[PDB]
Amino acid sequence: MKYMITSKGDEKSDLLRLNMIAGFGEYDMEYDDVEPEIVISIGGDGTFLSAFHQYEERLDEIAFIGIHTGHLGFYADWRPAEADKLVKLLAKGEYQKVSYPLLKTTVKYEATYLALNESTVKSSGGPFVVDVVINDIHFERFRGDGLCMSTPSGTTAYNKSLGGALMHPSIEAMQLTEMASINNRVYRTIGSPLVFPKHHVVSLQPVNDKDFQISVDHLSILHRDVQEIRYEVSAKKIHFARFRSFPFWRRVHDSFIE
Amino acid sequence: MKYMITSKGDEKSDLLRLNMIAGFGEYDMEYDDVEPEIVISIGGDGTFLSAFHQYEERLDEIAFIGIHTGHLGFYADWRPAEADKLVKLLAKGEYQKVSYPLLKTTVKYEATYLALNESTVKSSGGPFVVDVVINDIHFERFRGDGLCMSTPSGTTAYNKSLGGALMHPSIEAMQLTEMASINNRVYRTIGSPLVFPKHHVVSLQPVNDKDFQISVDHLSILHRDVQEIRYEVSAKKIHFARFRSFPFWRRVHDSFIE
Amino acid sequence: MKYMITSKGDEKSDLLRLNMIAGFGEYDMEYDDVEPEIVISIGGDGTFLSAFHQYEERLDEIAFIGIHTGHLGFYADWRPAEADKLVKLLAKGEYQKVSYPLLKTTVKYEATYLALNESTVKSSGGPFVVDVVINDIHFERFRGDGLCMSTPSGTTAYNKSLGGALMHPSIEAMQLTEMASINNRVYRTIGSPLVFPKHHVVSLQPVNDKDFQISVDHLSILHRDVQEIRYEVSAKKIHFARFRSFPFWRRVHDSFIE
Amino acid sequence: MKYMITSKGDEKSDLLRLNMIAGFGEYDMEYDDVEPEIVISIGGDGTFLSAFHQYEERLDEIAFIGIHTGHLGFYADWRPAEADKLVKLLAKGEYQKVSYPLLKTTVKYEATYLALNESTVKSSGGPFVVDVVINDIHFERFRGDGLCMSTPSGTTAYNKSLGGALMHPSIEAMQLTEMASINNRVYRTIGSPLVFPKHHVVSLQPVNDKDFQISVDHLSILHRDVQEIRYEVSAKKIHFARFRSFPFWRRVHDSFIE
Ligand SMILES: Nc1ncnc2c1ncn2[C@@H]1O[C@H](COP(=O)(O)OP(=O)(O)OC[C@H]2O[C@@H](n3cnc4c(N)ncnc43)[C@H](OP(=O)(O)O)[C@@H]2O)[C@@H](O)[C@H]1O
Ligand SMILES: Nc1ncnc2c1ncn2[C@@H]1O[C@H](COP(=O)(O)OP(=O)(O)OC[C@H]2O[C@@H](n3cnc4c(N)ncnc43)[C@H](OP(=O)(O)O)[C@@H]2O)[C@@H](O)[C@H]1O
Ligand SMILES: Nc1ncnc2c1ncn2[C@@H]1O[C@H](COP(=O)(O)OP(=O)(O)OC[C@H]2O[C@@H](n3cnc4c(N)ncnc43)[C@H](OP(=O)(O)O)[C@@H]2O)[C@@H](O)[C@H]1O
Ligand SMILES: Nc1ncnc2c1ncn2[C@@H]1O[C@H](COP(=O)(O)OP(=O)(O)OC[C@H]2O[C@@H](n3cnc4c(N)ncnc43)[C@H](OP(=O)(O)O)[C@@H]2O)[C@@H](O)[C@H]1O
Repeated sequence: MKYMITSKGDEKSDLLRLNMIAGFGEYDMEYDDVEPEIVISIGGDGTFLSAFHQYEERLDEIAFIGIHTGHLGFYADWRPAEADKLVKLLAKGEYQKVSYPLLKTTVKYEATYLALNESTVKSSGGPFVVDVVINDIHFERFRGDGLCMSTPSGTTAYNKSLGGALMHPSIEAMQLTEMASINNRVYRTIGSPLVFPKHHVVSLQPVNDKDFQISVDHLSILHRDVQEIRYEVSAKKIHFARFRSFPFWRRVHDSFIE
Repeated sequence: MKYMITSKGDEKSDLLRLNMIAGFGEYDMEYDDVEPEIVISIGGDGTFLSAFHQYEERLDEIAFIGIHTGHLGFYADWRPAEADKLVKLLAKGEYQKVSYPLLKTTVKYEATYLALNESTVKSSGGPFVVDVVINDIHFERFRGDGLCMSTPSGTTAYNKSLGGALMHPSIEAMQLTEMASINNRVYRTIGSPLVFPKHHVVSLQPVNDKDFQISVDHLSILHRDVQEIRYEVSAKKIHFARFRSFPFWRRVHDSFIE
Repeated sequence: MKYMITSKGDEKSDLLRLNMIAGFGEYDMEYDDVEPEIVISIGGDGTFLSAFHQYEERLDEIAFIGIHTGHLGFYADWRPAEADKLVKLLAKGEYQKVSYPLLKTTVKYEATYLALNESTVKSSGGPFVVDVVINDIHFERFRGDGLCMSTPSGTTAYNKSLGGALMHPSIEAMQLTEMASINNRVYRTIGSPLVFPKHHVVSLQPVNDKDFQISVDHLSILHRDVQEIRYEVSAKKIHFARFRSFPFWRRVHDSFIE
Repeated sequence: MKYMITSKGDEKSDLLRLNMIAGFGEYDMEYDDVEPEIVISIGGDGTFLSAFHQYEERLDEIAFIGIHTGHLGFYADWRPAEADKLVKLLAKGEYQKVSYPLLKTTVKYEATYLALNESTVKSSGGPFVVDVVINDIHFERFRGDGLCMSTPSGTTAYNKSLGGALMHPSIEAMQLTEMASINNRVYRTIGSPLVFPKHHVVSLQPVNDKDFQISVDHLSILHRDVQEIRYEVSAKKIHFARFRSFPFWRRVHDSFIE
């Protein structure tokens, strides 16, 4: 089966990658980083996010696996000492596939992006003001530092820091949180995070300034002459290769509690 | 078609009820408060909640409708001046049905309850400490004032006041928020709200004291010698009779923004 | 010098107390629990709080010291292994005095209380609604679970759990936090915590129900037929005996960070 | 008495300024924008902030007054219809002076600034990580979007949006709030806002990147090769000219409640 391996690029990670490739050399298994079916990321969640965006045009044909060389990750959930056990189990399709929802962002002047964690919007100068339209209905005028739209698996990331809820990734949804909203007798936002199902469209529209810094996972690009930013749960999903039970809520406990 | 009407019990509401009954007297329509198919609540969301619990044994055979005699409600979403237009449209099944998820609570010493808004748990004295187990996995030890588990439509209620997200009620889920958790170098909770899908079981277990004040919507009962409190998305749903489009997010805007 | 010693009442604490008394038997030092000048508390912050209220009529004539037999305390800030070094240093007034502000609560039907941590107010049934008057000016109508008024040293306690700021205890102030306020288009509270200087009077007045559960540190009493609850920074202070530098912010770091 | 008048620069404000100057032409009163003793700002709080920074080298010799041509301000607290009554009362020192605390920021590579609202710190790229040192003691390592240090009168501004407490400006203090901190099992911040008295020094030190975007009220400057950012309550104060009672908490109510 075709496979490739990305590495964080420090010694630990590069050496681990070379050993797994040697381990794969003993099986009906070929290294192909153009059309892989398995993509292994070694490092952290940032390495994993890059792996994802490296191959976002072939999401339906790939199963992703992560190894965390440092502390435990949400995406990278094998340890390095289990690398040889992983090579073996992958050798004979010894695994089921789990799919997580993704977020589609569309920027109109159309540019389109997929996010596995989130996409955010901030001003370029400059005060940030946007009208927030849900399924064509004007919901609120937001004045503040910015807004964040998170996938379910992204809810443990930036979303969490903004006061958002943690959502189980089997729920096909997206979640909008505020960054430092101005609320006074005249200016009013909802305050609360908002959780949208598939097929709901959240559209952001400028009020005066039309330049925004827009982020999609790690990527951050200043966009000029924007007319609309549109968010929706993507039709596409990320597929993970799973060899044992490691439940989301256990992943959350391990990362945040002890 | 069989129908009944509950009233807040002030003059406005009682008089409105008598007029709708007179209006229904002109159609193939009989008043039955033992086996209604339509249940009309006149007053506020508290009146509507009572209507719901009055007939919780026949949820699958009833369509609920609410009229708000005061300010706009989340459940009661006709105005009184539209009462006559409502009587007419109800006369000939001129309507589609919308269903909202509900919350099952089980108290073991089994007593079982349905909630349309939420169920909460607090101590009776007395410091509140509980172990929180998700799908048999020990997730956290909670020390604080209490916990709240909200349905999607309940997310605009007590959940909102506790920092929770607002969830679209087409999402079959429940949401757990904290009330004043103690967090220090030794005591640790997740902090964030948590959103669970159907079939996930959140169980609360005592640590020392086993007496808790437990609430289910308006009802609040001191329970003694508790071994477990179990939360899950119910298999049962509340059905609403709908005569026009009034989207959830518009309902939220109207109630919280302007 | 006259002194007494309170104990948590477990073996560790009782034995430690007996040894310090034996150690004090070797100096110009007599045990008097009616008119002490030094009050030593052995246990936790709860033991220390009790020590304080045991002698609240002689606050101006007492220096308090705490020993924490378990984890580190905010009030109890010697370890047990340093008990003998403490007995020695106390023997010859080898110490400076530090004073912390306190909170005066007045309940009118007058009953008056001092708090070292905080005083809170909740309803007895029953929905909680109160008008909040600051220096005779009507500030807001609060609807929610309750309110908490914290001293500076109390800001690390319940205040912290409610979202309040941590205040350095050299600031003569009190801080009011909300518990789960209802905020909708009709009902409005400030949301933010509020920090008042000496001589500001915060008065809470009932709207309909006049029975409230009122707490002052550990004490919690249901009060009936209340007309007013009045908060102000007390004219009286708690005095601590200090033998070495242990800064507040270091105390906060040690307890909350690592 | 020497005086000058700044204007927002729209027609309402410019015309109001010309009329007050004409009104002042009838008294022992001369217009001097180099060495004024009275500085009148017409517009909003942004206009007032600019007035302040325009004359920050002569704070001890100036009394500031604000007129709000739009909605009510925290600094600008006369209405335009009362402009003629204001000209008259100013004519014969018919007024007492009120002083508010200010914030000193020092940036070391020394550049120094005064803030009436706040100073904030964010990264230039780029992840923001800083060590936070209080009175030479290492308190925490902050990872997140940034930090905000607010004066008492600034607590109704950006501080409020970040979850901070509102402080009465007679309290000589500063208040530090977090912007979106990362908190997981490894990374730890205090979370809570922190309120410091005069003479406490909060120092921020870089960990890796040494370029930061630093804001002081409206001014925002990218600073390069920073070694330290130091915050403390300034020795200097802003003086307001006061003609009638308009208490802070009433100002807060009027702006945030109704
Ligand atoms: N202010 C703030 N607070 C919290 N999170 C932020 C903030 N700013 C950015 N981020 C997050 O950082 C990532 C950028 O990715 P990256 O390239 O790694 O850059 P970074 O700035 O390095 O990411 C920040 C941290 O977030 C961790 N991370 C990434 N994804 C998750 C999920 N899904 N749950 C929990 N923790 C996660 C990541 O783990 P890792 O250490 O890589 O194993 C880092 O520890 C972005 O998608 C945001 O979600
Ligand atoms: N501290 C606090 N904060 C917020 N909400 C609380 C709090 N304590 C209780 N409650 C809520 O109050 C209800 C009890 O119902 P009730 O008999 O009406 O008693 P109440 O104490 O009267 O209810 C409190 C308010 O909550 C409103 N309410 C009820 N349901 C909702 C939903 N789904 N969204 C938004 N607002 C709602 C209700 O509307 P209404 O005025 O009836 O049209 C009241 O204005 C309970 O289910 C909780 O969700
Ligand atoms: N829901 C909730 N959250 C946070 N704190 C609460 C809550 N409910 C009550 N409390 C606090 O608990 C105390 C009651 O005192 P007690 O008799 O000990 O009862 P408890 O319920 O045991 O107190 C709760 C905890 O608060 C600790 N505590 C007490 N004072 C402080 C200060 N000043 N800073 C930090 N931590 C503190 C105390 O330390 P300790 O363990 O005694 O050394 C306990 O760990 C009360 O004054 C409140 O401030
Ligand atoms: N994200 C976010 N949330 C809240 N406040 C922010 C935010 N970003 C910047 N700001 C504040 O905006 C100011 C910048 O001043 P400005 O030139 O006016 O620019 P702006 O971006 O226009 O200021 C934002 C708003 O803050 C108001 N403001 C200014 N000072 C105060 C105080 N002390 N209390 C309450 N409200 C206040 C001001 O009133 P005004 O309308 O001028 O009468 C504006 O309505 C800065 O000092 C921050 O405190």
